[PDB]
Amino acid sequence: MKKYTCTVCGYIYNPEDGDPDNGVNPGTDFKDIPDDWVCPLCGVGKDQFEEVE
Ligand code: NI
Repeated sequence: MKKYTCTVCGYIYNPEDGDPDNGVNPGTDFKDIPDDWVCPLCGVGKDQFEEVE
């Protein structure tokens, strides 16, 4: 699974770590994160995140 970066603040979503405190368990594909989830650091939505190739 790919990392994704918040292009407003630079936060790196790492699948292998997830975001457990907001309910996204380790092992979760960015695409499967609930679409109401917001960047933990800056609060913007998935739509500002870009795949890291
Ligand atoms: Ni952010």
